[PDB]
Amino acid sequence: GSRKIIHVDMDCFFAAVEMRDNPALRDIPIAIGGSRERRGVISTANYPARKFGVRSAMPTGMALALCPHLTLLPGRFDAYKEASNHIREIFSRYTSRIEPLSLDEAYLDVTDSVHCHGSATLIAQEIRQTIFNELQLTASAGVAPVKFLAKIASDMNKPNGQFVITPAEVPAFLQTLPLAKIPGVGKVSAAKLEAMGLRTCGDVQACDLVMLLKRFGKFGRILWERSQGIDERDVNSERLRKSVGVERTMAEDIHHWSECEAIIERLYPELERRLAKVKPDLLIARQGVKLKFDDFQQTTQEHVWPRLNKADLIATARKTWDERRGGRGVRLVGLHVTLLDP
DNA sequence: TCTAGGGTCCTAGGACCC
DNA sequence: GGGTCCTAGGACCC
Ligand SMILES: Cc1cn([C@H]2C[C@H](O)[C@@H](COP(=O)(O)NP(=O)(O)OP(=O)(O)O)O2)c(=O)[nH]c1=O
Ligand SMILES: [Mg+2]
Ligand SMILES: [Mg+2]
Repeated sequence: GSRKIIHVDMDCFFAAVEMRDNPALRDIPIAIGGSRERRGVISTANYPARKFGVRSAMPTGMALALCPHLTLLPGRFDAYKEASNHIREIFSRYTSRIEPLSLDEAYLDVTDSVHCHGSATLIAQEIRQTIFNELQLTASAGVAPVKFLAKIASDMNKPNGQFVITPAEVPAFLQTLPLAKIPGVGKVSAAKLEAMGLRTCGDVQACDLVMLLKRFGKFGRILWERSQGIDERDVNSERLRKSVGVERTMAEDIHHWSECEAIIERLYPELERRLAKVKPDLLIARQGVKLKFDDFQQTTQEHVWPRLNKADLIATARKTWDERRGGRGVRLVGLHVTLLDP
């Protein structure tokens, strides 16, 4: 009943692709992110950049203060998508039990594989190899009896390495495991738990499930379970995108409806183009808009609607602008579509 | 330094049903 | 009053 789960995760993904395609970027600090002037943030950075403290989700201003000679790149998403498609094709050779989580990551359930004598360690190392062949990119991997441990493990020995967690090692691994390493536990949750002296899975083990459930709910049950090493989430393989969105943050806050409208006129064709790729008839379940104000409060207004329609998006936007702006400047305008049910 | 843009899942009240 | 829809918002991941 104990499974064999692999998590595969490409190293410095976007940056890695950019270094392969331009070796002159190999030993200098580079990052993919928007410019400071455009209120950008770092999508990611190579190891030379990370040495300076540059991290994903860091505002570009801070990144440059930390690393003045940082070479900043706009991003080339078709290339990254090519790499992704390729590595998913590689995954398909060993199993059909594959759950992509993003361009550069995936779960594989190799519990019932005949490859590599059923050795998950060898399957994984062999998948890291041939990804380096064929693509000239490096991957890292985690091997564990369940999903979340495989995910934690893939991070343990990067870059270009893997880490294995056997059932026997699980209790010792968990006792020290800080709750923040658990996928789904972010800064807010971790801070809230750490307030009440809970730092590790060891602490949650000695904790009451009913207080945990009354306080956090479904999430609390999940925390308890993962703290016991319990994670029965199966690898899916049949997951479908549920929504499509296009938003933009402007270099300067806007204060006039005409500006918002102009933005939307530019946003719509991009949304139509991306929706058309999977939905040529543009039929949808809902559509709506998003505004984020200078106080960083964000509002969305969405409604049932049968087909992507620009005029309705503009009217909805105008109602939102007039009713919710409250004299504030607007830093972001967005359009959104909820895909049909099936 | 000054805070993206791509998304998923969960919560919560009211509508609606039964 | 529970189940499920609707809409709005937040936490989290990549
Ligand atoms: C975390 C993060 C990632 N990305 C992009 C760039 C990453 O290359 C790519 C993969 O995410 P990641 O695996 O979390 N970070 P990484 O792959 O670049 O570096 P590594 O996995 O730690 O080696 O997704 C963002 O655009 N914004 C982000 O906040
Ligand atoms: Mg990665
Ligand atoms: Mg990743």
